[PDB]
Amino acid sequence: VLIKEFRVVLPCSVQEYQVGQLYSVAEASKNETGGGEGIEVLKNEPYENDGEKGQYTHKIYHLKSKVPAFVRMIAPEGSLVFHEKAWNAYPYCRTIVTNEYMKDDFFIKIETWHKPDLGTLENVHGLDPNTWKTVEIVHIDIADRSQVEPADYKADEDPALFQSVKTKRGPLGPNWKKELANTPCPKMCAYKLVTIKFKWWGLQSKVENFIQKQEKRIFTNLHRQLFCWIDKWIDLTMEDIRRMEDETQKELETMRKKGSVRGTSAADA
Ligand SMILES: CCCCCCCC/C=C\CCCCCCCC(=O)OC[C@H](COP(=O)(O)OCC[N+](C)(C)C)OC(=O)CCCCCCC/C=C\CCCCCCCC
Repeated sequence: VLIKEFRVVLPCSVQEYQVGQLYSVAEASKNETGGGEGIEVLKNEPYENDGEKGQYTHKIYHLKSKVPAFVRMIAPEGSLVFHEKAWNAYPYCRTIVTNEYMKDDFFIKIETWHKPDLGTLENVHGLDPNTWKTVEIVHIDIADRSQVEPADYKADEDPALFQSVKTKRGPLGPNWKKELANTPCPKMCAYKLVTIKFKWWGLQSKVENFIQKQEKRIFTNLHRQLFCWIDKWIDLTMEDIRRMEDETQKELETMRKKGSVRGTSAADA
Protein backbone atom coordinates (compact mmCIF):
# COMPACT_ATOMS: atom_id res chain seq x y z
CA VAL A 1 0.00 0.00 0.00
CA LEU A 2 1.25 3.49 -0.80
CA ILE A 3 -0.17 6.80 0.40
CA LYS A 4 0.69 10.22 -1.04
CA GLU A 5 -0.98 13.63 -0.84
CA PHE A 6 -0.85 15.78 -3.95
CA ARG A 7 -1.40 19.49 -3.42
CA VAL A 8 -2.50 21.48 -6.45
CA VAL A 9 -2.59 25.22 -5.85
CA LEU A 10 -4.57 27.14 -8.46
CA PRO A 11 -5.30 30.80 -9.31
CA CYS A 12 -9.06 30.28 -9.06
CA SER A 13 -11.71 30.05 -6.35
CA VAL A 14 -13.14 26.87 -4.87
CA GLN A 15 -16.48 27.78 -6.44
CA GLU A 16 -15.05 28.33 -9.93
CA TYR A 17 -13.09 25.08 -9.69
CA GLN A 18 -16.28 23.07 -9.19
CA VAL A 19 -17.26 24.01 -12.73
CA GLY A 20 -13.69 24.06 -14.08
CA GLN A 21 -12.84 20.57 -12.86
CA LEU A 22 -15.94 19.06 -14.45
CA TYR A 23 -15.41 20.94 -17.70
CA SER A 24 -11.76 19.89 -17.86
CA VAL A 25 -12.36 16.25 -16.92
CA ALA A 26 -14.97 16.06 -19.69
CA GLU A 27 -12.56 17.43 -22.31
CA ALA A 28 -9.56 15.46 -21.08
CA SER A 29 -11.68 12.30 -21.27
CA LYS A 30 -12.44 12.89 -24.93
CA ASN A 31 -8.76 13.47 -25.66
CA GLU A 32 -7.98 9.95 -24.40
CA THR A 33 -10.75 8.19 -26.27
CA GLY A 34 -10.61 6.41 -29.61
CA GLY A 35 -9.55 3.21 -31.35
CA GLY A 36 -11.06 0.92 -28.73
CA GLU A 37 -9.42 2.75 -25.84
CA GLY A 38 -10.56 5.62 -23.68
CA ILE A 39 -13.24 6.57 -21.19
CA GLU A 40 -16.73 5.14 -20.99
CA VAL A 41 -19.33 6.82 -18.77
CA LEU A 42 -21.91 4.47 -17.26
CA LYS A 43 -23.41 6.83 -14.68
CA ASN A 44 -23.43 10.53 -13.83
CA GLU A 45 -26.29 11.30 -11.45
CA PRO A 46 -27.09 13.06 -8.15
CA TYR A 47 -27.27 11.04 -4.91
CA GLU A 48 -27.98 11.41 -1.19
CA ASN A 49 -26.37 8.69 0.91
CA ASP A 50 -27.05 9.15 4.62
CA GLY A 51 -26.68 12.85 5.38
CA GLU A 52 -24.55 13.60 2.33
CA LYS A 53 -25.59 15.05 -1.03
CA GLY A 54 -23.51 14.89 -4.19
CA GLN A 55 -22.92 13.69 -7.73
CA TYR A 56 -22.18 10.05 -8.46
CA THR A 57 -20.20 8.87 -11.48
CA HIS A 58 -19.27 5.42 -12.75
CA LYS A 59 -16.76 5.24 -15.56
CA ILE A 60 -14.63 2.58 -17.19
CA TYR A 61 -11.15 3.16 -18.60
CA HIS A 62 -10.04 0.92 -21.49
CA LEU A 63 -6.24 1.09 -21.38
CA LYS A 64 -4.88 -1.70 -23.61
CA SER A 65 -2.04 0.19 -25.31
CA LYS A 66 -1.89 2.96 -22.70
CA VAL A 67 -0.33 0.76 -20.02
CA PRO A 68 3.36 -0.19 -20.10
CA ALA A 69 4.49 -3.33 -21.90
CA PHE A 70 5.22 -5.11 -18.63
CA VAL A 71 1.56 -4.73 -17.64
CA ARG A 72 0.35 -6.24 -20.93
CA MET A 73 2.70 -9.15 -20.22
CA ILE A 74 1.24 -10.09 -16.82
CA ALA A 75 -2.39 -9.13 -17.44
CA PRO A 76 -4.78 -11.71 -18.87
CA GLU A 77 -6.35 -10.76 -22.18
CA GLY A 78 -9.32 -8.45 -21.74
CA SER A 79 -8.61 -7.57 -18.11
CA LEU A 80 -7.18 -4.08 -18.66
CA VAL A 81 -10.53 -2.48 -17.89
CA PHE A 82 -10.92 -0.28 -14.83
CA HIS A 83 -14.01 0.93 -13.03
CA GLU A 84 -13.91 4.37 -11.42
CA LYS A 85 -16.67 5.21 -8.95
CA ALA A 86 -16.75 8.73 -7.54
CA TRP A 87 -18.98 10.38 -4.95
CA ASN A 88 -18.41 14.05 -5.62
CA ALA A 89 -19.79 15.99 -2.67
CA TYR A 90 -17.80 19.09 -3.64
CA PRO A 91 -15.78 20.59 -1.96
CA TYR A 92 -15.16 16.97 -0.94
CA CYS A 93 -14.78 13.97 -3.25
CA ARG A 94 -14.12 10.28 -2.83
CA THR A 95 -13.09 8.25 -5.86
CA ILE A 96 -12.21 4.57 -6.06
CA VAL A 97 -10.74 2.70 -9.00
CA THR A 98 -11.01 -1.07 -9.16
CA ASN A 99 -10.34 -3.97 -11.52
CA GLU A 100 -12.54 -7.06 -11.86
CA TYR A 101 -9.72 -9.58 -12.26
CA MET A 102 -7.70 -8.20 -9.35
CA LYS A 103 -10.77 -8.16 -7.13
CA ASP A 104 -9.77 -7.04 -3.62
CA ASP A 105 -6.00 -7.10 -4.25
CA PHE A 106 -6.10 -3.82 -6.20
CA PHE A 107 -7.44 -0.32 -5.71
CA ILE A 108 -6.78 3.34 -6.21
CA LYS A 109 -8.51 5.60 -3.74
CA ILE A 110 -8.43 9.35 -4.27
CA GLU A 111 -9.92 11.56 -1.56
CA THR A 112 -9.94 15.27 -2.25
CA TRP A 113 -10.66 18.37 -0.16
CA HIS A 114 -10.83 21.70 -2.00
CA LYS A 115 -9.89 24.59 0.28
CA PRO A 116 -9.53 28.38 -0.12
CA ASP A 117 -5.80 28.55 0.67
CA LEU A 118 -2.41 27.82 -0.87
CA GLY A 119 -1.61 24.27 0.21
CA THR A 120 -0.48 24.97 3.78
CA LEU A 121 -3.06 22.90 5.63
CA GLU A 122 -1.63 19.75 7.22
CA ASN A 123 -3.43 16.41 7.38
CA VAL A 124 -6.67 17.93 6.04
CA HIS A 125 -8.00 14.40 5.62
CA GLY A 126 -7.55 13.89 9.34
CA LEU A 127 -5.64 10.61 9.04
CA ASP A 128 -4.08 8.93 12.07
CA PRO A 129 -1.23 11.24 13.23
CA ASN A 130 1.39 8.49 13.00
CA THR A 131 0.16 7.25 9.64
CA TRP A 132 0.01 10.82 8.37
CA LYS A 133 3.72 11.21 9.15
CA THR A 134 4.48 8.49 6.60
CA VAL A 135 2.51 10.14 3.79
CA GLU A 136 4.59 11.89 1.15
CA ILE A 137 3.39 15.39 0.29
CA VAL A 138 3.76 16.31 -3.37
CA HIS A 139 3.41 19.96 -4.32
CA ILE A 140 2.15 20.26 -7.87
CA ASP A 141 3.02 23.59 -9.51
CA ILE A 142 1.15 23.98 -12.80
CA ALA A 143 3.62 26.68 -13.85
CA ASP A 144 6.73 24.58 -13.29
CA ARG A 145 8.04 23.22 -16.60
CA SER A 146 10.39 20.83 -14.77
CA GLN A 147 7.38 18.93 -13.38
CA VAL A 148 6.20 18.11 -16.90
CA GLU A 149 7.20 14.99 -18.80
CA PRO A 150 8.90 16.08 -22.08
CA ALA A 151 6.59 13.82 -24.07
CA ASP A 152 3.52 15.57 -22.60
CA TYR A 153 4.73 19.15 -23.05
CA LYS A 154 2.70 21.38 -25.32
CA ALA A 155 3.48 25.10 -25.54
CA ASP A 156 -0.22 25.86 -26.07
CA GLU A 157 -1.00 24.15 -22.75
CA ASP A 158 1.76 25.90 -20.82
CA PRO A 159 0.24 28.09 -18.08
CA ALA A 160 3.63 29.80 -17.83
CA LEU A 161 2.94 31.11 -21.34
CA PHE A 162 -0.81 31.69 -21.19
CA GLN A 163 -2.98 34.64 -20.20
CA SER A 164 -6.74 34.55 -19.73
CA VAL A 165 -8.79 36.93 -21.87
CA LYS A 166 -11.82 36.89 -19.54
CA THR A 167 -10.03 37.12 -16.19
CA LYS A 168 -6.69 38.55 -17.24
CA ARG A 169 -4.99 36.05 -14.95
CA GLY A 170 -1.83 36.53 -16.99
CA PRO A 171 0.95 33.98 -17.53
CA LEU A 172 2.03 32.25 -14.33
CA GLY A 173 5.58 33.34 -13.68
CA PRO A 174 8.07 31.48 -11.42
CA ASN A 175 6.83 33.25 -8.28
CA TRP A 176 3.10 33.32 -9.04
CA LYS A 177 2.29 31.40 -5.83
CA LYS A 178 3.95 33.81 -3.38
CA GLU A 179 2.50 36.67 -5.43
CA LEU A 180 -1.02 35.26 -5.19
CA ALA A 181 -0.41 34.81 -1.45
CA ASN A 182 -0.15 38.58 -0.94
CA THR A 183 -2.78 39.34 -3.60
CA PRO A 184 -6.19 39.46 -1.82
CA CYS A 185 -7.51 37.41 -6.67
CA PRO A 186 -9.09 33.99 -6.03
CA LYS A 187 -6.94 31.18 -4.66
CA MET A 188 -7.42 27.55 -3.70
CA CYS A 189 -5.81 24.18 -3.27
CA ALA A 190 -6.94 20.66 -4.01
CA TYR A 191 -5.53 18.22 -1.47
CA LYS A 192 -5.66 14.90 -3.29
CA LEU A 193 -4.90 11.99 -0.98
CA VAL A 194 -4.06 8.95 -3.05
CA THR A 195 -3.99 5.48 -1.50
CA ILE A 196 -2.81 2.71 -3.81
CA LYS A 197 -2.81 -1.03 -3.27
CA PHE A 198 -1.57 -3.60 -5.76
CA LYS A 199 -0.99 -6.97 -4.08
CA TRP A 200 1.01 -9.15 -6.46
CA TRP A 201 4.10 -10.96 -5.21
CA GLY A 202 7.16 -9.55 -6.93
CA LEU A 203 5.45 -6.47 -8.36
CA GLN A 204 3.69 -4.65 -5.50
CA SER A 205 6.33 -1.98 -4.88
CA LYS A 206 6.89 -1.51 -8.61
CA VAL A 207 3.22 -1.18 -9.57
CA GLU A 208 2.16 0.98 -6.62
CA ASN A 209 5.01 3.41 -7.31
CA PHE A 210 4.21 3.33 -11.03
CA ILE A 211 0.58 4.23 -10.39
CA GLN A 212 1.50 7.09 -8.03
CA LYS A 213 3.88 8.44 -10.67
CA GLN A 214 1.10 8.23 -13.25
CA GLU A 215 -1.45 9.90 -10.95
CA LYS A 216 1.06 12.72 -10.43
CA ARG A 217 1.39 13.08 -14.22
CA ILE A 218 -2.36 12.96 -14.81
CA PHE A 219 -3.01 15.58 -12.10
CA THR A 220 -0.27 17.80 -13.52
CA ASN A 221 -1.36 17.79 -17.16
CA LEU A 222 -5.04 18.03 -16.24
CA HIS A 223 -4.66 21.15 -14.14
CA ARG A 224 -2.24 22.83 -16.51
CA GLN A 225 -4.95 22.31 -19.14
CA LEU A 226 -7.71 23.38 -16.75
CA PHE A 227 -5.96 26.73 -16.33
CA CYS A 228 -5.30 27.22 -20.07
CA TRP A 229 -8.95 26.45 -20.85
CA ILE A 230 -10.17 28.90 -18.22
CA ASP A 231 -11.80 31.16 -20.81
CA LYS A 232 -13.81 28.16 -22.02
CA TRP A 233 -15.35 27.40 -18.62
CA ILE A 234 -15.03 30.49 -16.42
CA ASP A 235 -18.47 31.83 -17.47
CA LEU A 236 -20.28 28.48 -17.34
CA THR A 237 -23.01 27.50 -14.91
CA MET A 238 -23.39 24.12 -13.27
CA GLU A 239 -26.36 23.71 -15.64
CA ASP A 240 -24.18 24.17 -18.73
CA ILE A 241 -21.83 21.50 -17.33
CA ARG A 242 -24.63 18.96 -16.83
CA ARG A 243 -25.63 19.61 -20.45
CA MET A 244 -22.02 19.16 -21.56
CA GLU A 245 -21.65 15.93 -19.58
CA ASP A 246 -24.72 14.46 -21.29
CA GLU A 247 -23.31 15.35 -24.71
CA THR A 248 -19.84 14.09 -23.72
CA GLN A 249 -21.17 10.75 -22.50
CA LYS A 250 -22.63 10.20 -25.97
CA GLU A 251 -19.59 11.50 -27.88
CA LEU A 252 -17.37 9.10 -25.93
CA GLU A 253 -19.41 6.05 -26.93
CA THR A 254 -18.92 6.94 -30.60
CA MET A 255 -15.26 8.02 -30.43
CA ARG A 256 -14.12 4.87 -28.63
CA LYS A 257 -15.40 2.76 -31.53
CA LYS A 258 -13.80 4.69 -34.40
CA GLY A 259 -10.48 6.27 -35.24
CA SER A 260 -7.12 5.30 -33.81
CA VAL A 261 -5.83 5.56 -30.24
CA ARG A 262 -5.16 9.08 -28.93
CA GLY A 263 -3.99 10.86 -25.79
CA THR A 264 -1.66 10.05 -22.92
CA SER A 265 0.44 6.88 -22.97
CA ALA A 266 2.51 5.24 -20.23
CA ALA A 267 5.67 3.30 -21.00
CA ASP A 268 8.33 1.69 -18.82
CA ALA A 269 10.46 1.29 -21.95
C1 LIG B 1 -3.93 -8.04 -13.71
C2 LIG B 1 -5.07 -7.11 -14.11
C3 LIG B 1 -4.82 -5.69 -13.61
C4 LIG B 1 -3.70 -4.96 -14.35
C5 LIG B 1 -3.46 -3.55 -13.84
C6 LIG B 1 -2.07 -3.35 -13.26
C7 LIG B 1 -1.27 -2.25 -13.95
C8 LIG B 1 -1.60 -0.85 -13.46
C9 LIG B 1 -1.79 0.08 -14.67
C10 LIG B 1 -2.92 0.83 -14.70
C11 LIG B 1 -3.90 0.67 -13.52
C12 LIG B 1 -4.47 2.02 -13.11
C13 LIG B 1 -5.62 2.48 -14.00
C14 LIG B 1 -6.37 3.66 -13.41
C15 LIG B 1 -7.03 4.54 -14.45
C16 LIG B 1 -6.57 5.99 -14.38
C17 LIG B 1 -7.70 6.97 -14.11
C18 LIG B 1 -7.66 7.53 -12.70
O1 LIG B 1 -6.78 7.21 -11.89
O2 LIG B 1 -8.80 8.49 -12.43
C19 LIG B 1 -8.84 9.06 -11.12
C20 LIG B 1 -8.33 10.50 -11.16
C21 LIG B 1 -8.39 11.08 -9.75
O3 LIG B 1 -9.75 11.06 -9.27
P1 LIG B 1 -10.51 12.51 -9.19
O4 LIG B 1 -11.58 12.39 -8.17
O5 LIG B 1 -9.51 13.52 -8.78
O6 LIG B 1 -11.18 13.09 -10.53
C22 LIG B 1 -12.48 12.66 -11.00
C23 LIG B 1 -13.50 13.82 -11.24
N1 LIG B 1 -14.90 13.37 -10.83
C24 LIG B 1 -14.97 13.03 -9.38
C25 LIG B 1 -15.80 14.53 -11.08
C26 LIG B 1 -15.39 12.20 -11.65
O7 LIG B 1 -9.30 11.15 -11.95
C27 LIG B 1 -8.81 12.32 -12.80
O8 LIG B 1 -7.84 13.04 -12.53
C28 LIG B 1 -9.64 12.55 -14.05
C29 LIG B 1 -8.81 13.14 -15.18
C30 LIG B 1 -9.27 12.69 -16.56
C31 LIG B 1 -8.13 12.28 -17.48
C32 LIG B 1 -7.77 10.80 -17.37
C33 LIG B 1 -6.39 10.46 -17.92
C34 LIG B 1 -6.06 8.98 -17.85
C35 LIG B 1 -6.35 8.30 -19.21
C36 LIG B 1 -5.32 7.62 -19.80
C37 LIG B 1 -3.97 7.59 -19.07
C38 LIG B 1 -3.62 6.16 -18.70
C39 LIG B 1 -2.21 6.00 -18.16
C40 LIG B 1 -1.97 4.64 -17.51
C41 LIG B 1 -1.58 4.72 -16.04
C42 LIG B 1 -2.78 4.83 -15.11
C43 LIG B 1 -2.39 5.04 -13.65
C44 LIG B 1 -3.13 6.19 -12.99
